[PDB]
Amino acid sequence: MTIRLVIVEPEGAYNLGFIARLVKNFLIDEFYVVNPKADINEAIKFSAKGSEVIEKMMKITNNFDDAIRDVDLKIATSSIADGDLLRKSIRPIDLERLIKDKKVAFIFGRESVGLTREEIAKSDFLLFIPANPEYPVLNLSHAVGIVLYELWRNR
Amino acid sequence: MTIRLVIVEPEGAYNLGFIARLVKNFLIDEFYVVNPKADINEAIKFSAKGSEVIEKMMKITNNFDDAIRDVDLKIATSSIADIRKSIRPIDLERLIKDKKVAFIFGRESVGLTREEIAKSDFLLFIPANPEYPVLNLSHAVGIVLYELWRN
Ligand SMILES: CSC[C@H]1O[C@@H](n2cnc3c(N)ncnc32)[C@H](O)[C@@H]1O
Repeated sequence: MTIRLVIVEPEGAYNLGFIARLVKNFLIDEFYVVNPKADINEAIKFSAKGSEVIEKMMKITNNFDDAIRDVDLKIATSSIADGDLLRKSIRPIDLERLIKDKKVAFIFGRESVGLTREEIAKSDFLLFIPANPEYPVLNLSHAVGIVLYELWRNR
Repeated sequence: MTIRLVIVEPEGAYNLGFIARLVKNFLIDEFYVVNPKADINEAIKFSAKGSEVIEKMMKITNNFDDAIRDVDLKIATSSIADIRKSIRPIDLERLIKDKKVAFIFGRESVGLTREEIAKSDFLLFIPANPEYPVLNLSHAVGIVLYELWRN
Protein backbone atom coordinates (compact mmCIF):
# COMPACT_ATOMS: atom_id res chain seq x y z
CA MET A 1 0.00 0.00 0.00
CA THR A 2 1.58 3.20 -1.33
CA ILE A 3 0.12 6.70 -0.99
CA ARG A 4 0.55 9.62 -3.37
CA LEU A 5 -0.81 12.95 -2.26
CA VAL A 6 -1.84 15.16 -5.22
CA ILE A 7 -2.59 18.81 -4.58
CA VAL A 8 -4.10 20.63 -7.56
CA GLU A 9 -3.07 24.26 -8.03
CA PRO A 10 -2.66 25.22 -4.41
CA GLU A 11 -3.05 28.98 -3.86
CA GLY A 12 -1.93 29.55 -0.29
CA ALA A 13 1.70 29.31 0.82
CA TYR A 14 0.56 28.42 4.32
CA ASN A 15 -1.53 25.53 2.92
CA LEU A 16 1.30 24.25 0.78
CA GLY A 17 3.73 24.39 3.66
CA PHE A 18 1.34 22.85 6.13
CA ILE A 19 0.64 20.00 3.65
CA ALA A 20 4.37 19.40 3.28
CA ARG A 21 4.62 19.09 7.06
CA LEU A 22 1.80 16.52 7.03
CA VAL A 23 3.63 14.49 4.40
CA LYS A 24 6.36 13.93 7.00
CA ASN A 25 3.98 13.54 9.96
CA PHE A 26 2.23 10.73 8.13
CA LEU A 27 5.08 9.20 6.00
CA ILE A 28 3.34 9.79 2.71
CA ASP A 29 5.23 8.07 -0.14
CA GLU A 30 4.86 10.54 -2.99
CA PHE A 31 3.88 14.23 -3.04
CA TYR A 32 2.78 15.80 -6.32
CA VAL A 33 1.56 19.30 -6.90
CA VAL A 34 -0.05 20.41 -10.13
CA ASN A 35 0.83 23.90 -11.34
CA PRO A 36 1.20 25.50 -7.90
CA LYS A 37 0.13 29.15 -7.56
CA ALA A 38 1.45 29.59 -4.02
CA ASP A 39 4.94 31.03 -3.62
CA ILE A 40 7.07 27.99 -2.85
CA ASN A 41 9.76 29.95 -1.13
CA GLU A 42 7.08 31.35 1.27
CA ALA A 43 5.65 27.86 1.76
CA ILE A 44 8.91 26.44 3.05
CA LYS A 45 8.51 28.51 6.27
CA PHE A 46 5.39 26.48 7.19
CA SER A 47 6.82 23.00 6.38
CA ALA A 48 8.59 20.60 8.77
CA LYS A 49 11.90 22.24 9.72
CA GLY A 50 14.93 20.39 8.22
CA SER A 51 12.77 17.96 6.21
CA GLU A 52 13.39 19.14 2.62
CA VAL A 53 9.94 17.85 1.57
CA ILE A 54 9.33 20.89 -0.62
CA GLU A 55 12.85 21.31 -1.83
CA LYS A 56 13.55 17.68 -2.78
CA MET A 57 10.63 15.30 -2.44
CA MET A 58 7.76 17.35 -3.94
CA LYS A 59 7.22 16.79 -7.63
CA ILE A 60 5.60 19.57 -9.67
CA THR A 61 3.58 18.74 -12.77
CA ASN A 62 2.09 20.93 -15.44
CA ASN A 63 -1.27 19.23 -15.58
CA PHE A 64 -3.62 16.86 -13.75
CA ASP A 65 -2.95 13.81 -15.91
CA ASP A 66 0.83 13.90 -15.25
CA ALA A 67 0.18 13.70 -11.47
CA ILE A 68 -2.19 10.68 -11.57
CA ARG A 69 -0.19 8.24 -13.73
CA ASP A 70 0.92 4.82 -12.48
CA VAL A 71 -1.48 4.40 -9.64
CA ASP A 72 -4.20 1.79 -9.05
CA LEU A 73 -6.88 4.11 -7.65
CA LYS A 74 -7.62 7.86 -7.75
CA ILE A 75 -9.59 9.18 -4.79
CA ALA A 76 -10.73 12.76 -5.27
CA THR A 77 -12.13 14.85 -2.44
CA SER A 78 -14.97 17.39 -2.23
CA SER A 79 -16.78 19.42 0.43
CA ILE A 80 -20.07 18.93 -1.41
CA ALA A 81 -22.00 15.85 -0.41
CA ASP A 82 -23.76 14.88 -3.65
CA GLY A 83 -26.20 10.70 -10.11
CA ASP A 84 -22.70 9.76 -11.36
CA LEU A 85 -21.29 11.63 -8.36
CA LEU A 86 -23.44 9.70 -5.83
CA ARG A 87 -22.33 6.54 -7.60
CA LYS A 88 -18.65 7.32 -6.86
CA SER A 89 -19.20 8.87 -3.42
CA ILE A 90 -17.41 7.45 -0.40
CA ARG A 91 -16.75 8.26 3.23
CA PRO A 92 -13.70 7.86 5.45
CA ILE A 93 -15.03 4.56 6.92
CA ASP A 94 -14.73 3.12 3.38
CA LEU A 95 -11.06 3.86 2.88
CA GLU A 96 -9.45 0.91 4.66
CA ARG A 97 -11.13 -1.63 2.42
CA LEU A 98 -10.69 0.31 -0.80
CA ILE A 99 -6.97 1.13 -0.51
CA LYS A 100 -5.81 -2.34 0.73
CA ASP A 101 -2.81 -3.57 -1.29
CA LYS A 102 -3.06 -0.66 -3.74
CA LYS A 103 -1.10 2.34 -4.86
CA VAL A 104 -3.57 5.20 -4.28
CA ALA A 105 -3.55 8.87 -5.23
CA PHE A 106 -5.46 11.09 -2.80
CA ILE A 107 -6.35 14.22 -4.75
CA PHE A 108 -7.26 17.59 -3.29
CA GLY A 109 -8.45 20.71 -5.02
CA ARG A 110 -8.01 24.43 -5.06
CA GLU A 111 -8.90 26.55 -2.10
CA SER A 112 -11.00 28.87 -4.34
CA VAL A 113 -13.08 26.39 -6.37
CA GLY A 114 -12.12 22.83 -5.50
CA LEU A 115 -11.65 20.21 -8.19
CA THR A 116 -13.29 20.55 -11.60
CA ARG A 117 -16.06 18.21 -12.67
CA GLU A 118 -13.64 16.71 -15.21
CA GLU A 119 -10.91 16.14 -12.58
CA ILE A 120 -13.60 14.29 -10.58
CA ALA A 121 -14.63 12.35 -13.71
CA LYS A 122 -11.07 11.22 -14.08
CA SER A 123 -11.03 9.92 -10.53
CA ASP A 124 -12.35 6.53 -9.28
CA PHE A 125 -14.01 7.70 -6.06
CA LEU A 126 -15.08 11.00 -4.50
CA LEU A 127 -14.45 11.28 -0.77
CA PHE A 128 -16.51 13.60 1.51
CA ILE A 129 -15.32 14.24 5.06
CA PRO A 130 -18.32 14.36 7.36
CA ALA A 131 -18.70 17.69 9.04
CA ASN A 132 -21.36 20.23 10.06
CA PRO A 133 -23.90 19.99 7.22
CA GLU A 134 -24.45 23.72 7.43
CA TYR A 135 -20.75 24.40 7.00
CA PRO A 136 -18.77 21.37 5.93
CA VAL A 137 -16.10 23.17 3.94
CA LEU A 138 -12.72 22.59 5.51
CA ASN A 139 -9.59 24.53 4.81
CA LEU A 140 -7.50 22.54 2.28
CA SER A 141 -4.58 21.59 4.60
CA HIS A 142 -6.92 20.56 7.39
CA ALA A 143 -8.84 18.28 5.02
CA VAL A 144 -5.51 16.76 4.01
CA GLY A 145 -4.51 16.19 7.62
CA ILE A 146 -7.83 14.49 8.44
CA VAL A 147 -7.55 12.14 5.51
CA LEU A 148 -3.95 11.27 6.23
CA TYR A 149 -4.83 10.72 9.90
CA GLU A 150 -7.56 8.30 8.83
CA LEU A 151 -4.76 6.17 7.32
CA TRP A 152 -3.19 6.15 10.90
CA ARG A 153 -6.06 6.22 13.50
CA ASN A 154 -5.48 2.64 14.81
CA ARG A 155 -1.82 3.68 14.90
CA MET B 1 -22.35 16.26 26.38
CA THR B 2 -20.51 19.43 25.80
CA ILE B 3 -17.09 20.10 24.45
CA ARG B 4 -14.90 23.06 25.28
CA LEU B 5 -11.80 23.72 23.23
CA VAL B 6 -9.06 25.50 25.21
CA ILE B 7 -6.11 26.94 23.26
CA VAL B 8 -3.31 28.23 25.40
CA GLU B 9 -1.22 31.23 24.30
CA PRO B 10 -1.65 30.77 20.54
CA GLU B 11 1.05 32.62 18.60
CA GLY B 12 0.05 32.23 14.97
CA ALA B 13 -2.84 34.28 13.60
CA TYR B 14 -3.25 31.60 10.93
CA ASN B 15 -3.59 28.90 13.63
CA LEU B 16 -6.13 30.87 15.62
CA GLY B 17 -8.22 31.61 12.56
CA PHE B 18 -7.98 28.04 11.29
CA ILE B 19 -9.09 26.79 14.71
CA ALA B 20 -12.11 29.11 14.72
CA ARG B 21 -13.08 27.72 11.32
CA LEU B 22 -12.87 24.17 12.68
CA VAL B 23 -15.00 25.07 15.68
CA LYS B 24 -17.79 25.86 13.17
CA ASN B 25 -16.94 22.89 10.93
CA PHE B 26 -17.32 20.49 13.89
CA LEU B 27 -19.85 22.26 16.11
CA ILE B 28 -17.70 22.65 19.19
CA ASP B 29 -19.81 24.11 22.05
CA GLU B 30 -17.34 26.41 23.83
CA PHE B 31 -14.02 27.96 22.81
CA TYR B 32 -11.50 29.59 25.11
CA VAL B 33 -8.18 31.21 24.45
CA VAL B 34 -5.68 31.89 27.25
CA ASN B 35 -3.50 34.97 26.93
CA PRO B 36 -3.34 34.92 23.13
CA LYS B 37 -0.15 36.26 21.50
CA ALA B 38 -1.59 36.19 17.98
CA ASP B 39 -3.20 39.31 16.56
CA ILE B 40 -6.87 38.37 16.71
CA ASN B 41 -7.73 40.95 14.04
CA GLU B 42 -5.41 39.23 11.61
CA ALA B 43 -6.65 35.81 12.67
CA ILE B 44 -10.12 36.66 11.41
CA LYS B 45 -8.76 36.71 7.86
CA PHE B 46 -8.10 32.96 8.18
CA SER B 47 -11.37 32.05 9.87
CA ALA B 48 -13.78 31.98 6.94
CA LYS B 49 -17.29 31.33 8.36
CA GLY B 50 -15.60 30.87 11.76
CA SER B 51 -15.43 34.67 12.05
CA GLU B 52 -18.65 34.43 14.11
CA VAL B 53 -16.91 31.99 16.46
CA ILE B 54 -14.17 34.55 17.10
CA GLU B 55 -16.78 37.28 17.50
CA LYS B 56 -19.36 35.72 19.76
CA MET B 57 -18.16 32.36 21.14
CA MET B 58 -14.47 32.88 21.86
CA LYS B 59 -13.67 33.62 25.50
CA ILE B 60 -10.31 35.10 26.45
CA THR B 61 -8.80 34.44 29.85
CA ASN B 62 -5.59 35.62 31.48
CA ASN B 63 -4.90 32.38 33.32
CA PHE B 64 -5.38 28.70 32.70
CA ASP B 65 -7.66 27.91 35.68
CA ASP B 66 -10.35 30.21 34.43
CA ALA B 67 -10.44 28.36 31.11
CA ILE B 68 -11.02 24.92 32.69
CA ARG B 69 -13.73 25.78 35.24
CA ASP B 70 -16.97 23.82 35.38
CA VAL B 71 -16.07 20.72 33.33
CA ASP B 72 -15.95 17.00 34.18
CA LEU B 73 -12.74 15.99 32.37
CA LYS B 74 -9.65 17.75 31.07
CA ILE B 75 -7.76 16.17 28.18
CA ALA B 76 -4.48 17.76 26.99
CA THR B 77 -2.85 16.97 23.66
CA SER B 78 0.91 16.64 23.36
CA SER B 79 3.41 14.41 21.55
CA ILE B 80 6.45 12.18 22.31
CA ALA B 81 8.67 15.08 21.21
CA ASP B 82 7.45 16.84 24.37
CA ILE B 83 6.49 14.07 26.87
CA ARG B 84 2.44 6.54 30.22
CA LYS B 85 -1.27 5.79 30.24
CA SER B 86 -1.49 8.18 27.25
CA ILE B 87 -4.54 7.87 25.04
CA ARG B 88 -5.30 8.30 21.30
CA PRO B 89 -8.25 10.05 19.65
CA ILE B 90 -9.98 6.66 19.03
CA ASP B 91 -10.19 6.28 22.85
CA LEU B 92 -12.13 9.48 23.30
CA GLU B 93 -15.67 8.28 22.65
CA ARG B 94 -15.66 5.85 25.63
CA LEU B 95 -14.04 8.39 28.01
CA ILE B 96 -16.19 11.39 27.32
CA LYS B 97 -19.67 9.82 27.09
CA ASP B 98 -22.14 12.02 29.06
CA LYS B 99 -19.40 14.38 30.29
CA LYS B 100 -18.46 18.03 29.86
CA VAL B 101 -14.90 17.90 28.56
CA ALA B 102 -12.17 20.50 28.00
CA PHE B 103 -9.72 19.68 25.26
CA ILE B 104 -6.54 21.59 25.91
CA PHE B 105 -3.91 22.42 23.25
CA GLY B 106 -0.82 24.39 23.93
CA ARG B 107 1.22 27.20 22.52
CA GLU B 108 3.02 26.10 19.32
CA SER B 109 6.75 26.84 20.19
CA VAL B 110 6.67 25.18 23.71
CA GLY B 111 5.79 21.94 25.45
CA LEU B 112 2.79 21.50 27.74
CA THR B 113 3.41 23.44 30.95
CA ARG B 114 3.57 21.78 34.33
CA GLU B 115 0.21 23.40 35.17
CA GLU B 116 -1.47 22.04 32.08
CA ILE B 117 -0.17 18.58 32.81
CA ALA B 118 -1.15 18.72 36.47
CA LYS B 119 -4.71 19.76 35.61
CA SER B 120 -5.20 17.10 32.94
CA ASP B 121 -7.04 13.83 33.55
CA PHE B 122 -5.69 12.35 30.32
CA LEU B 123 -2.82 13.06 27.95
CA LEU B 124 -3.69 12.54 24.29
CA PHE B 125 -1.25 11.79 21.44
CA ILE B 126 -2.04 11.67 17.74
CA PRO B 127 -0.61 8.57 16.04
CA ALA B 128 2.14 9.80 13.69
CA ASN B 129 5.68 9.28 12.37
CA PRO B 130 7.93 8.70 15.42
CA GLU B 131 10.66 10.79 13.71
CA TYR B 132 8.25 13.63 13.02
CA PRO B 133 5.39 13.27 15.52
CA VAL B 134 4.52 16.95 16.12
CA LEU B 135 1.51 18.19 14.26
CA ASN B 136 0.94 21.90 13.69
CA LEU B 137 -1.48 23.13 16.35
CA SER B 138 -4.49 23.76 14.12
CA HIS B 139 -4.08 20.43 12.31
CA ALA B 140 -3.95 18.56 15.64
CA VAL B 141 -7.11 20.39 16.65
CA GLY B 142 -8.80 19.46 13.37
CA ILE B 143 -7.92 15.76 13.79
CA VAL B 144 -9.30 15.61 17.35
CA LEU B 145 -12.49 17.52 16.40
CA TYR B 146 -12.94 15.24 13.43
CA GLU B 147 -12.72 12.12 15.58
CA LEU B 148 -15.28 13.61 18.00
CA TRP B 149 -17.60 14.33 15.08
CA ARG B 150 -17.00 10.91 13.41
CA ASN B 151 -18.20 9.28 16.66
C1 LIG C 1 -11.68 24.60 0.96
S1 LIG C 1 -11.94 23.35 -0.29
C2 LIG C 1 -10.35 22.94 -0.91
C3 LIG C 1 -10.22 21.43 -0.96
O1 LIG C 1 -10.25 20.86 0.33
C4 LIG C 1 -10.87 19.61 0.31
N1 LIG C 1 -12.06 19.62 1.22
C5 LIG C 1 -12.53 20.65 1.94
N2 LIG C 1 -13.62 20.28 2.71
C6 LIG C 1 -13.80 18.99 2.52
C7 LIG C 1 -14.75 17.97 3.04
N3 LIG C 1 -15.72 18.23 3.96
N4 LIG C 1 -14.61 16.77 2.52
C8 LIG C 1 -13.62 16.46 1.68
N5 LIG C 1 -12.73 17.30 1.16
C9 LIG C 1 -12.77 18.56 1.56
C10 LIG C 1 -11.20 19.36 -1.15
O2 LIG C 1 -10.10 18.74 -1.81
C11 LIG C 1 -11.30 20.73 -1.73
O3 LIG C 1 -11.06 20.65 -3.13
